[PDB]
Amino acid sequence: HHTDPLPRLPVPPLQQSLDHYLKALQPIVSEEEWAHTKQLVDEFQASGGVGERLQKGLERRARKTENWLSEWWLKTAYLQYRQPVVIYSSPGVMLPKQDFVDLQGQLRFAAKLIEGVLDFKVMIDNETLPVEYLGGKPLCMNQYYQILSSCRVPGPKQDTVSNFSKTKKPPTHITVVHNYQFFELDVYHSDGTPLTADQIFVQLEKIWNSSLQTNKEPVGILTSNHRNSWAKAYNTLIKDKVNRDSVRSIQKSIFTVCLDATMPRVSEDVYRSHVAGQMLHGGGSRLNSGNRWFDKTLQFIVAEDGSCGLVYEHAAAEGPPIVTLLDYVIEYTKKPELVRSPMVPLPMPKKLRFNITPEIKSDIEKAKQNLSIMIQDLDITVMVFHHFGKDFPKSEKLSPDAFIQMALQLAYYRIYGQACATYESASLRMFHLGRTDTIRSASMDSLTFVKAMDDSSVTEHQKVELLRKAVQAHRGYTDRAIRGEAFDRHLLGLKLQAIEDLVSTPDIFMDTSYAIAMHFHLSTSQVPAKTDCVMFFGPVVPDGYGVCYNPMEAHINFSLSAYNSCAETNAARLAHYLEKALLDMRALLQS
Repeated sequence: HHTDPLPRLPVPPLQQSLDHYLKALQPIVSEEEWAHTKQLVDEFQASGGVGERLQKGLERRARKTENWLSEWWLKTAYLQYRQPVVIYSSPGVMLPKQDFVDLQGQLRFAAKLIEGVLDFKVMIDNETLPVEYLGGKPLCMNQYYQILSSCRVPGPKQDTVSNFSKTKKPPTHITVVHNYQFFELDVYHSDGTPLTADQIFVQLEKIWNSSLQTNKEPVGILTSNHRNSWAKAYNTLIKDKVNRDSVRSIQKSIFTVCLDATMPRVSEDVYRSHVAGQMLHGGGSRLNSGNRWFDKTLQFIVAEDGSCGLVYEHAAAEGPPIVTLLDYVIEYTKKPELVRSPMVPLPMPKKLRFNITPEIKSDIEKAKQNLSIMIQDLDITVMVFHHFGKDFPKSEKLSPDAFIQMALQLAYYRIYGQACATYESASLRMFHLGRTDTIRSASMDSLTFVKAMDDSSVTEHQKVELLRKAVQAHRGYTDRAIRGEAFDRHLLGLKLQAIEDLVSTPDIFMDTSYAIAMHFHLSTSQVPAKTDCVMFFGPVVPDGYGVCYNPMEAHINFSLSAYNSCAETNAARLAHYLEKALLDMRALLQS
């Protein structure tokens, strides 16, 4: 017995997407660039033209696949993306600081966290995970079944992803890494029952004491390099039988727990921002960066000082499902243990050794150098907006997410003096195997709003009208995007369909306007969670920002990133303007 299958991802009508595209370009391209683009768009959609041919191609594809976009998206967005996954692909999450003060407290928490994941896994293994709903409609739960017991695998041309959860005899162990040393930890007894918290704690003590050495080679840091470099080093690494066995154990593990060293001197108010760095990239070659396996889909991180969080491989899922799993786990850690497994002898967790040769050492050194450059160029800040959360916008009958997005547009305009291509993730989970699509936060309504907000010749009454119009318009774009009515994925599809049809790239995609539209100076995402956490990721362009937030009832946790190589961007500065924009908007509405 089961409810009806989810609707299939739709292909939107050609003219609808093209009209929306032209409207989204208006505030971020010049008048002449727009005029030229309109010409190209009309050429593209002319009767009997290229556009209609590609459109029929996608409609055909939708009739022959479970989701016309799923395979293409996984391939183009992740598997064929060759930049390192660290910072540029794998999002990190920071949890509230834990109160443990000694090793006992640290390991008790790590054990509870582990037990929590195994509890969640009961639903994955039995396919009994409850279906989530949005606006009365069921959502696809496929992403949740890709998180555990999975791992990305480097390839010379493109990467692949392995999921061992439904094999003949699925893995029964996690992997724990401490001071760069990996250990295979069975978390189920011979009869298939769990280890309980007490038993896991006992095993973690053994692992801890078996890895006190701090001068081992950080083999794991190899996973942080450019995908072509890692594919090369990976092939070399697994030539040795022992190395291959160790790599296989790591790849097959349910998940990985990283027992981190405490970061450098605090340096005061920059504590939260530095911990975010620890969760996203590890902090450095001499830190915590080698205490990982970035190909692993799920890595939980627990440091000695109480700083905790996770970093996940992006090919498997989106932010919302990841933090939902996190919420479940954290909630579990707060409940009292009800049943302790019978006391029985426990084996010694197996240390996964690596035989290092000069070649491998050389690859390790190159990986350390590459990552150092990456980390030094990352500018990340975390800001807790304590003034209000979802409560205020709701009291004004405005969508909190749309309110926040318009505040960001205002902050950006106040710094730059112009609007910019902006991306906000939309979840397509109402559809079978749906992932994401784009919400275009920069619009003519948002532009009109930001231009009038600080104009002393405009009445307070008109500023309020323009503000509400921009917020409501954004919410409109949001709701349509979630219903599969946006246009960005559709345009990508038409582009990929042309490749499959052996036709040259249509002019609309080689147009200056499209380049501008796809160059997101602001790439954003709302990732709500019950736990007071925050997610973060690096910008998608050298001169852009990455902005992520978790709106709570009375406050909002924000994450903002930028690259130091671009002198025009600064995360802390944008954060400051964002804080004032939010406050100014509340002040205007409340008057």
